[PDB]
Amino acid sequence: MKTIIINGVQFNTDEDTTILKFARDNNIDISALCFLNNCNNDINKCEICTVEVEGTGLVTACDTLIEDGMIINTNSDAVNEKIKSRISQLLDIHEFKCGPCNRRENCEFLKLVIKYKARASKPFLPKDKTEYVDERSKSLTVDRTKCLLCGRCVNACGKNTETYAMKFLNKNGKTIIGAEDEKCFDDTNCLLCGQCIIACPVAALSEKSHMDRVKNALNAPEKHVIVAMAPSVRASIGELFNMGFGVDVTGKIYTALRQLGFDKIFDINFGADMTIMEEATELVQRIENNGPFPMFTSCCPGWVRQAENYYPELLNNLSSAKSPQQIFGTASKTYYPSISGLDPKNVFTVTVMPCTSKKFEADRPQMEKDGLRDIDAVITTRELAKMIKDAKIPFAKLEDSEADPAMGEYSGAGAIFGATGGVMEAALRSAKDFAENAELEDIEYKQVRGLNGIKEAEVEINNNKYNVAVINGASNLFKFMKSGMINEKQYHFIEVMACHGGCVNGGGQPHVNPKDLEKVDIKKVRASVLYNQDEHLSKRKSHENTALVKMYQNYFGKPGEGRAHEILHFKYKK
Ligand code: SF4
Ligand code: SF4
Ligand code: SF4
Ligand code: SF4
Ligand code: FES
Repeated sequence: MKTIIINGVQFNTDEDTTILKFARDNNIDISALCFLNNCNNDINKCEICTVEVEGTGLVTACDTLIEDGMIINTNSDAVNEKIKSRISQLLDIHEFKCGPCNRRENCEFLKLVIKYKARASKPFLPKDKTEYVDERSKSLTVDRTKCLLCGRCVNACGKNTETYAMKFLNKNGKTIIGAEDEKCFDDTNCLLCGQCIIACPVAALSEKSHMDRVKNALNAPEKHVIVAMAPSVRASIGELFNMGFGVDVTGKIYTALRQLGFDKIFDINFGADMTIMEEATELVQRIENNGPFPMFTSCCPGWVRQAENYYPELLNNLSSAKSPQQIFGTASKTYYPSISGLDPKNVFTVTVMPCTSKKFEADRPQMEKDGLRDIDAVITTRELAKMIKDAKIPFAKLEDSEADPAMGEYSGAGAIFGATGGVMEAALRSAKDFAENAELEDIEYKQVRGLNGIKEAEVEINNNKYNVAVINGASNLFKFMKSGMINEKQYHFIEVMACHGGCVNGGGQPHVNPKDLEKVDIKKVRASVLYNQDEHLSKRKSHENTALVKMYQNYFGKPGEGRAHEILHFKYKK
């Protein structure tokens, strides 16, 4: 075995990890900053993980591997001053205004300021922040007075998407981060997925706020404000109210939304059953006569932008059904005004999403019908948590309430949408029933579920064999295509999500912090809430939702045709 004494404490091990990863497992904490996603900043490291090992001296723990004769120093003095110096040097390029900062109660730099008791030199107060700020994007915002240049957003974008859309740039003499040619992210190959925000330790990267759109709508006398939350929100916002991980808070969120002043409390899972209603019918129509194959999902805006910027020839193969957000939005300006006494231009639709790319989607020019936007505002999970906290709603102690039924009811098929393989499984439950005109008992497609990057399965429909694939994350779509895996058989239906794990690990989700992220498999525990909802729901197929059936029979007619085909669809030409 190898045998090391870190700070005079005895440890023998048959593990060949780094000093930082051995220490993380063994309670002895070493501080770190640029290390994340099994990588550090290769080009000018932050050196917060400095330790000293006798004989050699000061090394960076996040990438120095343990040796059998080591004696390592953490608390030390020469180590401790090398690190505190580094933090103070970052405060020289940091605007230290915690509160009103959106990262105040979970920062991880404020935490390294009070632990090492570091102070700037000259505190950094730019009189004009314009040059540092970029807010041209519909999904992402940058404030470089908070940027530590730790390279975490660049490495996270490369691992998670492989687009390398978040780059290190040379502006004048300085190094900044941003998009291709310091352009607005929307005008580049960027997917607006937000994984760079999730990797950022500070408030340098944030979602484009839609807080004032919601605010103004709630104070506006004539506006009827509709709110509907995504599948993933109920499996994750309780993390921000110190309730833990994998806690189902569906009922608390409906109550909280009533206390914020919303007029109707609906849900995007109703919209998810609507999308399956259209898309599963479209899949049956593509199986009747030979395609076009493959039909791809078109509900993830990060993926839609990936197939626009990188695979434009696939745009025709995408499902014409609108994403749950946008299909719900079209119906909230048409169906809901006809069952309530309202004029559609006084309805304002707000969604709560685990995603920043949803903001871009809602704001797309043609995502409207004669002046009325499908969706008027999209706030992330972190933004809903902010506005609950501002109102002082005692979230953890709220009584559970139910959604308003007409557009808030949902089946278990819609419920699993927030996990990778969720849309695939939900579409197959309805597509197999529609094509064979039966009510099938077996509905679990466990083989398309889970955290494997590329999952496939063979499905039998009408005693014929069909192949389906599930692409977990945008880096895996590039691997699927470039590998020629797409060509090893004829695929009939392919689900694609841009974020790894699915929407439960989207770019608008609660931050976690690495010394917690080490302990919890966050993609699995957030997803388990949703799968448990499906398993305990009596309706587990989209077409069985009672409020959905009332809407289609009384207002849209049959799926995939006539009126349903008119307004609940969107095709991308460009
Ligand atoms: S990013 Fe962190 S350290 Fe910087 S002002 Fe905000 S809360 Fe404070
Ligand atoms: S939003 Fe996604 S594709 Fe764009 S820079 Fe961030 S991680 Fe990269
Ligand atoms: S934007 Fe955030 S993650 Fe990216 S280099 Fe700056 S501080 Fe690091
Ligand atoms: S996987 Fe979900 S959270 Fe991620 S970009 Fe797509 S729609 Fe957004
Ligand atoms: S955490 Fe090790 S050099 Fe940055």
